[PDB]
Amino acid sequence: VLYVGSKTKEGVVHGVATVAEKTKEQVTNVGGAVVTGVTAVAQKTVEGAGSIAAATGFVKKDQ
Amino acid sequence: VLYVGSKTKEGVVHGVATVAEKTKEQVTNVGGAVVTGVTAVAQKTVEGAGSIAAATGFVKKDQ
Amino acid sequence: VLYVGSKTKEGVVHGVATVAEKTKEQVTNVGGAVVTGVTAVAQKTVEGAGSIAAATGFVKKDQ
Amino acid sequence: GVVAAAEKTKQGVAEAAGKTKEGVLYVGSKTKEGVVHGVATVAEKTKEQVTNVGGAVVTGVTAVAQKTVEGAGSIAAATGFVKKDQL
Amino acid sequence: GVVAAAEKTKQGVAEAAGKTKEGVLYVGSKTKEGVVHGVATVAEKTKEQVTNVGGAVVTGVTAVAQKTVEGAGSIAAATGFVKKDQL
Amino acid sequence: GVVAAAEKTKQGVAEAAGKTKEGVLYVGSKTKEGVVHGVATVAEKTKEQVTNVGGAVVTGVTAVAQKTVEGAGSIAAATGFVKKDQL
Repeated sequence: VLYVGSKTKEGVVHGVATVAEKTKEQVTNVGGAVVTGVTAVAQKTVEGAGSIAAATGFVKKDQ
Repeated sequence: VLYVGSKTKEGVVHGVATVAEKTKEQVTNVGGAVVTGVTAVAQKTVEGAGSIAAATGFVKKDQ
Repeated sequence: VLYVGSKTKEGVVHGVATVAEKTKEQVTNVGGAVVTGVTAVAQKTVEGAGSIAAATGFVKKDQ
Repeated sequence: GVVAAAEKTKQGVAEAAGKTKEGVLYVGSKTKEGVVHGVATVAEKTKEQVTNVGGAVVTGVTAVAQKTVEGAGSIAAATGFVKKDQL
Repeated sequence: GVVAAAEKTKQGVAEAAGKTKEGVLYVGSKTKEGVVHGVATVAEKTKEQVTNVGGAVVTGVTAVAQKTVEGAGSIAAATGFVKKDQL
Repeated sequence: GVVAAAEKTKQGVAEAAGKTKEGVLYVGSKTKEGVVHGVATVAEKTKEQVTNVGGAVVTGVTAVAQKTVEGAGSIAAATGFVKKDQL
């Protein structure tokens, strides 16, 4: 009834670093899903029935 | 009735780092899902019946 | 009725680091699911009947 | 000088005035490499007397900071030095 | 100075300037390399009396911080040095 | 000077200026490599007298920080040195 929010976080992704000092990487993906980078994904819903926040690097072949 | 939310976190991801000095990596993915990068995902779902949050590096082949 | 929350945490992931000096790695995934990196997934759900938070590096082949 | 309050209120919230650091802060190298800190003399009711008839007198607040000197026989910090070589 | 109160109210909650570090802080090298630190002087009722007929007198607070010197027979810190070699 | 309270309330909450560190703090090398710390001096009611003829008198508080010297027969710290070699 008397709501006082102050710096309240709801669905927050923060401070997501990566450091790659002299990193060698080779990818030869053929027909699939490959993720090697940083994915920082935050979400918030109201009346969000059946909601997903990440679908990183996946292969969907539903029949 | 008298609610004071102060600095309250609810579905929060933070401070997710990676350091990769001298790293060598090879990925030869064929038809699948490969994940190496840092994934940081938060979600605050209201009225979210049946809510996924991550789907990182998987293979869905239902029927 | 008289509720004050100060710096609370409901569904929080924080401080997740990896350090990989001199690290060599190979992944030869063929039709599967290889997760090798950081994941950090937090969730707070209200009225979320049947809520999943991680789907990391698996294979779903339901029939 | 900071101040915060909440007066004649039904449901009050004061505040910090304090630092937060919520995010990346890459530093390549946060190096001090020969520094000094803090030395500050506060003099009060002093009665110094100096009588020099051909030398050297200093009444400072000494502090030296260097990184590199070069050269044969060089001298870097010489507080109270008297160099009188016969040749 | 920091203040944060709550007065003449009906409900209250206050903060206080507390630091928070909620995130990533990479540092490559947080090095101190010859750092004299923490000294601080207060002089009161000083009664210096100096009489010099060809020397050196210092009344600081000697605090040296270096990293590198170069040269044959070099000298780095020389508080109270007399240097009178005969050739 | 930090103060943070709460008075005349139905339910009182008060923070207290406390540090938090909730996250990654990578440091590659948090090294001191020859530093000075914690030394401090305050002078009071001193009665220094000097009668110098060609010497050296320092009335500091010595504190040397240093990393590297080289050269043939070098000298690094020389508090109270009388270098008068004959040749």
